[PDB]
Amino acid sequence: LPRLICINDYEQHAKSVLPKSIYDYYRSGANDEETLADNIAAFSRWKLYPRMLRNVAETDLSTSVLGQRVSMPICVGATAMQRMAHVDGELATVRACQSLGTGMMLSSWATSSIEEVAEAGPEALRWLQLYIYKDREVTKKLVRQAEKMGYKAIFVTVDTPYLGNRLDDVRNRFKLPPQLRMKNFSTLSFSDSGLAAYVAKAIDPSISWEDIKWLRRLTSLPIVAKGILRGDDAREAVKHGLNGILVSNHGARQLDGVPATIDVLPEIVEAVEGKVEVFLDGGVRKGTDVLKALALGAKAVFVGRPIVWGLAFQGEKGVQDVLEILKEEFRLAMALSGCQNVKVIDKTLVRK
Amino acid sequence: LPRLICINDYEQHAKSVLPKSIYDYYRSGANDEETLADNIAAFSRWKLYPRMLRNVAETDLSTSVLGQRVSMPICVGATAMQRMAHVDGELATVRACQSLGTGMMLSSWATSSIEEVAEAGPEALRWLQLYIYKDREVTKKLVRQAEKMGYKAIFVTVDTPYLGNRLDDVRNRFKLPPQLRMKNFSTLSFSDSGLAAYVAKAIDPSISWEDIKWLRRLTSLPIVAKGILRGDDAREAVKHGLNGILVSNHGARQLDGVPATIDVLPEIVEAVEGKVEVFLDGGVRKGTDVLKALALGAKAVFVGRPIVWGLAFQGEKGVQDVLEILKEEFRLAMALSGCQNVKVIDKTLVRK
Amino acid sequence: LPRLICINDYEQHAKSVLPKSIYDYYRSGANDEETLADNIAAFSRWKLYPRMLRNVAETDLSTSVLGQRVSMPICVGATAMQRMAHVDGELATVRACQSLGTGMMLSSWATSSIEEVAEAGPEALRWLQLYIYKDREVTKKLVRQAEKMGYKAIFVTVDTPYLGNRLDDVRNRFKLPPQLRMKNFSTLSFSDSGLAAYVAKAIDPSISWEDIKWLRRLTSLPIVAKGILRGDDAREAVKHGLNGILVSNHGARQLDGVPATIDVLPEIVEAVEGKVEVFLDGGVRKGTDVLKALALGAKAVFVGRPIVWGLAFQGEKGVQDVLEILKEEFRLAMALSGCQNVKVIDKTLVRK
Amino acid sequence: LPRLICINDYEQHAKSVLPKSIYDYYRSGANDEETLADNIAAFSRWKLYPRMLRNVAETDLSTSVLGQRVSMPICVGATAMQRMAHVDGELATVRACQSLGTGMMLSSWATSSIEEVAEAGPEALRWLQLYIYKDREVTKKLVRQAEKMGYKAIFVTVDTPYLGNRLDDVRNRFKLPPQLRMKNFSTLSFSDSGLAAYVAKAIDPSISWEDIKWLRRLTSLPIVAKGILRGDDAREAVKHGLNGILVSNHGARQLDGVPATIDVLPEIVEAVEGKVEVFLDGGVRKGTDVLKALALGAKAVFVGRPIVWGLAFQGEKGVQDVLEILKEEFRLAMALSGCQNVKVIDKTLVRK
Ligand SMILES: Cc1cc2nc3c(=O)[nH]c(=O)nc-3n(C[C@H](O)[C@H](O)[C@H](O)COP(=O)(O)O)c2cc1C
Ligand SMILES: Cc1cc2nc3c(=O)[nH]c(=O)nc-3n(C[C@H](O)[C@H](O)[C@H](O)COP(=O)(O)O)c2cc1C
Ligand SMILES: Cc1cc2nc3c(=O)[nH]c(=O)nc-3n(C[C@H](O)[C@H](O)[C@H](O)COP(=O)(O)O)c2cc1C
Ligand SMILES: Cc1cc2nc3c(=O)[nH]c(=O)nc-3n(C[C@H](O)[C@H](O)[C@H](O)COP(=O)(O)O)c2cc1C
Ligand SMILES: CNC(=O)c1n[nH]c2ccc(Br)cc12
Ligand SMILES: CNC(=O)c1n[nH]c2ccc(Br)cc12
Ligand SMILES: CNC(=O)c1n[nH]c2ccc(Br)cc12
Ligand SMILES: CNC(=O)c1n[nH]c2ccc(Br)cc12
Repeated sequence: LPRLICINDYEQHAKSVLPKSIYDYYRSGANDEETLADNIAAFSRWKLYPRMLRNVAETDLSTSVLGQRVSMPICVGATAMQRMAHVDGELATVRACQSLGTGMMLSSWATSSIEEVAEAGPEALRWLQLYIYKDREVTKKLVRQAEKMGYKAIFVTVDTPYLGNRLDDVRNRFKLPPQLRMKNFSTLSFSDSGLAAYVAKAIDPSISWEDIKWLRRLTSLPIVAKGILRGDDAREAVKHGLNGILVSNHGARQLDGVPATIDVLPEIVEAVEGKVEVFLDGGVRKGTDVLKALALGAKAVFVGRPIVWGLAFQGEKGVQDVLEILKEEFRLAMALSGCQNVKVIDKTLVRK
Repeated sequence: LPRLICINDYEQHAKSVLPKSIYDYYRSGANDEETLADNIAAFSRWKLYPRMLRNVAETDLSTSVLGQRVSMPICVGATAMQRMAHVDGELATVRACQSLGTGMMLSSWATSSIEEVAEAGPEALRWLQLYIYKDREVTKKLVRQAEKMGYKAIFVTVDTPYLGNRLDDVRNRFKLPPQLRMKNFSTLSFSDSGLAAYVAKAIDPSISWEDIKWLRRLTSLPIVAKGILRGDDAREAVKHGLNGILVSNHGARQLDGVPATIDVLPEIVEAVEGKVEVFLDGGVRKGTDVLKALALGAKAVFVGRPIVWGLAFQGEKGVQDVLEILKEEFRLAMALSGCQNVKVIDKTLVRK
Repeated sequence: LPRLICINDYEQHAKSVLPKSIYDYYRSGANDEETLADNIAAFSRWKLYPRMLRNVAETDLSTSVLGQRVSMPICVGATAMQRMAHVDGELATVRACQSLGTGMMLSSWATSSIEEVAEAGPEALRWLQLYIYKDREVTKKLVRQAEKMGYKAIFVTVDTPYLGNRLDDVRNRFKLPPQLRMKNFSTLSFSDSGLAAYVAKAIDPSISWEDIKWLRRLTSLPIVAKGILRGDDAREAVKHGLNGILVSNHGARQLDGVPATIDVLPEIVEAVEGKVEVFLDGGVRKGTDVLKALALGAKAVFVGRPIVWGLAFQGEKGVQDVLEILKEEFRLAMALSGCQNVKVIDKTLVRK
Repeated sequence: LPRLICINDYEQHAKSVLPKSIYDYYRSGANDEETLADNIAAFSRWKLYPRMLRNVAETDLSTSVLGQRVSMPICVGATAMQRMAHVDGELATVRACQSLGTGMMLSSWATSSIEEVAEAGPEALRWLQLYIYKDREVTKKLVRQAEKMGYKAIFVTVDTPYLGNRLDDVRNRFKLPPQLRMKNFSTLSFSDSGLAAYVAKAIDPSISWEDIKWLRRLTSLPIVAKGILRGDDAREAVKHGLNGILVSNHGARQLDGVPATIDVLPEIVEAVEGKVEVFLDGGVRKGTDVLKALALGAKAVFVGRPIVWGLAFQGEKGVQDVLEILKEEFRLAMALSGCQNVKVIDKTLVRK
């Protein structure tokens, strides 16, 4: 009988139940997976310096993301094609987010439509993750749908001019199961790695800061740059009028040998000088990871793979369980470190 | 036939004879057990710079803890529920301490009573480890019993507003064997982890420095703060009139990802400026560990798990054997490093 | 059915098909193979700081080596006796280089003649790797043949006064398969390790900077010093009128315990002050390795073992496949790091 | 058929042929064997920066130890009870040393007599390793015998007031095979670890610098302090008129957790300011180890365990083979690093 009490248990259970090609697609990093290992190892190098005797009977995990209240600084990151993991895919995910009172970043290519997800999760805090397609009419349609269907921000992914080289996907000749489809667009629906070639056909490798200007003019919605790893690029994003930075290495699935996100976070927080919120994804598996990211000045963190593992175990209930595990680990890490609320999580809590 | 000649052998023997759930309870750290590994690895990073030709024919291991003479700077730390390991539990432990001429820190929740332990070990140096219960009358009763029964200090544990998340205990659904009871208090006797929920019900998560003031007013007994890991908290403990700091991460069982105790010891010794004795626990398994802790300015060290392993092997005789092993390793480490007595163990003996 | 999608797969396939003594000869480093491991591990320590939104739709990999255009900054290094790996040996290699539009460094002892290789690869960019033989007439003949047959530079190997001690070759009592011969010279044709004793008989251990002066006077061809690991030696090579430095530890096959080539590259680039091109070999297995070497100021890199593994798999087609794998990994690493061409690969892309 | 081409092969062969208790006695370090691992690992951290084109056709390995010429800076260290490894024990060893033209340090407790060893090796360079026995008449007799029988120095061991705690020896209840005896003295002949208790009975733990003064007055022979790990002690040895320092941690068999000898060597070389020769033992297994020790300012190195492994394989011939392996590795390391002789091995050859 499954007894899954931490994120790692969910991954182990997912490996046991998913087809190998699908588990490999979800698990993989790029090339030799150096950054994949480092996203996790880096968190272990940051040590915690807990304060005692601070009164933690009433721990308040609540915060805000881009002015929208959330129950905890732990939000769902964009993961493509969620119906591969569970028949309810993105609808299971958004229902879990609504229950938890946190936000869902929806992949511009999901196996579910912008409208279907807003319908399933009307009261959920919802954001759209955008790629800049070679087809700018496709791209504008996605932004307009997001605006009309009550999405609260655009996360524009800037680290994927081309897909990374995930060796298992190349070996398995990965493609979507037959009955599934990217449901916001034939060849654009994703009817070697089939995904790499799909991207080579649909995603624009020419995107530049000029296209960020276009997007900033297209929508008044808050825009976050997702995939920044350098302070100079972070400063450029602020200069282009963007409203946030998601420090991300794409789950270590793009360029291998980039630093862990927790290691580059302080340089990015320093570079933006408090002008915009900074977020982190990559390697978040435990409450202490959330605490270290907030101590180093992230407003909130996003989780990618853990959500897929929850779906694989039991759809909406499995996503809810994963998010509740992270919530309760984060509560306990705050309490044991002497933090009553997120506003008193300070830089002195951590040292590398 | 058991031939146990070092602490690690006692652990291996304990694993072979204890029920898995009990061995797991004793062995575990919190979450991924990063700090548990580091408590041991950290000692190996501190290298010894021995002096030669100093005349070590007459090595004197004796010292004092809070003005009470002990035979060696190696004392028994508080470990709950010792009758799980051996039918004689805390009584076996205190008899061994009396034989060795060292001190026993008694867990405020032992499977034996403050009076039963003072009766078994009348000539033993004995201290009480205190939790601040939500029930302050319970808490005062424990302090008064400790005073009446000849205990020489209070170690107030400050790092446990809630219990840490020990995964094995959650998986094993840990609880005390049926015939046992915390014998100083029904639900307060400890009739997921049952221990985590017990603490959530009995231990006060609201404790603050104000409660330390209350305790300092309640008793004239020496009070040591157990669980401090930051210099600022150590300085606060001194300002509250406390008489010692036990640098402890609770055997790595509370917040995971805190530093090893041997690594934070020098910051704490520096912070208290010689106003109070500083002690260390966490990872002590060898005579050289004791030597490194004293070289970095600890007065004495406490051992937790090694004592449980001694009880598991042969009750009082097994505790005595464990303490004699540590005594003789510590004698040999002093002799080979050129130290005739504890007063000449200096900071130049170690370098990280 | 072989499905070889990265350099490591080619090595694994080579181990499966080559006689053990031949695979061991190709794989080995010197002594305990510390530098062999480090040539690879060192690349992983250099982290990439990619720029986003730079427009990488049109990536241009082309560069030049000593004024000769190449398709990519990835060239074939000298590896002796290539007919052990495949019946077509050096002819397979040069044909693959001609197809790719990159250069081949031909081993002065190949199982194929300077003329045979120029005949097979007339349009290929070709250089000769030279040892200074005790027989200077032999040595001059090789240089003159290289000049007459359209070779564009001399790489003089300076780190092999004697052969390194490769333990497997000593254990296997290594020697060339019977039908093969070093085809540019009986005992000089290579008719414990037979190779070590061959070198002890043919290669001059007395070579000094005076012999570099002799070589500089012998030919007007560009000369590169191969095997430099110190800045002072690099500065000496420039003072002797040489035209390049190949930072090399001989694939970790000579002196064990020297640093990784990627770690010494920056000291050498600094020492030559832009007077000559600096190249690197040792441990190049991935596109990101090429990118890190160019970010640290190498003009191009050479690959040794990967080429042998390509030959072992399928001769010319296997060499072509290996070079195309490296080309495409390097294209993707440039694109994901925001580099449109090799001239914009800058030092800020990397940090150790 | 044994094919032993490096020191490690000799150890592997010794494990295969010796009784477990004897192999364990020879192999062991103290306690958890942290320093034992580090004596070897430390050498790997020191990297070599070889010079090229220096003319190494004529490599001269010769040097001098305390004014006596040797063939190579590689000498035999004192290892007790050599007849356990081979019936010819110390006589096999001294004959091998005479053949090689290097020196033998004879253990004051050997299974062979000071006279027997001088008889077997009349032309060998021979030194006596001395313990200060509680019996000073025993101690004086050994020194006088050494003087009369043509020994050229006294190595006084200063790191063994008591024997280290070698766990395997305690578990195996180690003692000499029955027919053997320490042949320079009943209980003094060595008729838990029997060795630890023997030392507790024969070796004086009270030895101080005052006893060094006594020894300096007893003999005009050169005296080297063996077991120094601190610069202050090295400076004290010079002030007492001693003529050398052997940087040694006793093969990591005494105090565990001391640094590797190669790591403390530079501090000791700096402390003695060129007043006396500094030597190293501990972890020497390869020619590159010898080169790194001389680059950091040791005059010569001693080998302990490798000599025992040679005896175990084939007595005198096995010792000769081990010493010839080290000689030839050291020749090759000098040649590949550009060193014609030991006088040009400089500090720029190494960097940690
Ligand atoms: C299966 C999978 C699919 C992903 N799909 C997308 C995507 O559609 N859009 C996107 O911007 N990022 C995508 N990412 C990256 C994630 O948004 C996120 O940056 C990453 O998963 C965070 O690291 P973690 O998995 O360690 O939590 C995907 C990641 C995974 C593992
Ligand atoms: C089984 C077990 C029970 C413990 N019970 C208590 C307790 O009742 N009170 C307390 O303050 N600390 C308790 N601790 C923590 C110990 O006092 C001590 O800080 C820790 O064991 C020291 O580390 P060591 O086990 O590595 O020697 C316990 C530790 C263990 C392993
Ligand atoms: C099998 C083999 C043969 C080699 N033969 C030569 C040679 O003839 N001349 C030479 O200068 N270097 C020779 N080398 C060294 C290579 O030119 C080159 O420096 C090294 O292979 C680069 O490292 P890599 O194998 O990690 O790519 C050889 C290396 C190998 C593995
Ligand atoms: C089996 C054995 C016996 C030893 N006996 C002695 C001894 O009699 N006197 C002494 O001063 N050192 C003794 N030593 C220490 C050695 O002289 C030397 O310091 C050590 O072996 C050097 O390290 P290595 O074994 O790594 O080469 C002994 C070491 C070993 C391994
Ligand atoms: C890591 N990323 C993916 O696997 C991914 N990222 N963006 C995508 C768009 C479509 C598809 Br299908 C997959 C992805
Ligand atoms: C690590 N700690 C424990 O396991 C512990 N610490 N304090 C306690 C009080 C009661 C019980 Br039961 C167990 C404990
Ligand atoms: C690593 N190097 C070799 O294995 C090598 N290097 N130069 C050579 C010349 C002839 C032969 Br055969 C082999 C080699
Ligand atoms: C490591 N050392 C030994 O094992 C050793 N060192 N000194 C000795 C004297 C007698 C005997 Br037996 C053994 C030893």
